[PDB]
Amino acid sequence: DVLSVLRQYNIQKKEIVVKGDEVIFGEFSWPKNVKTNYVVWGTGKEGQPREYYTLDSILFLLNNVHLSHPVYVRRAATENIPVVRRPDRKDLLGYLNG
Repeated sequence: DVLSVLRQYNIQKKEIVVKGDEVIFGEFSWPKNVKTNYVVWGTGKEGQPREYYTLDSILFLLNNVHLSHPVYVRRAATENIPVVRRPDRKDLLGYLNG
């Protein structure tokens, strides 16, 4: 699963290459909008479909982790990238950083 690959690359600081709409991990590649297996907070409940974070959304959080979460939310809105919702933030960053 691509989120486990992203964890591995992030923890060992191995280069991740973004090229147009593609993300390259070593000699492997995924579309940037590939769905991870991480269900978005609030979805999959009250009869509404599960939705999953895209790889792009997670990379954008990682690249902007220095911001306070509210300012990051504004940056995601401005860049038209889905936000990682606050209830998912600590767990996702914990998983990605080990």
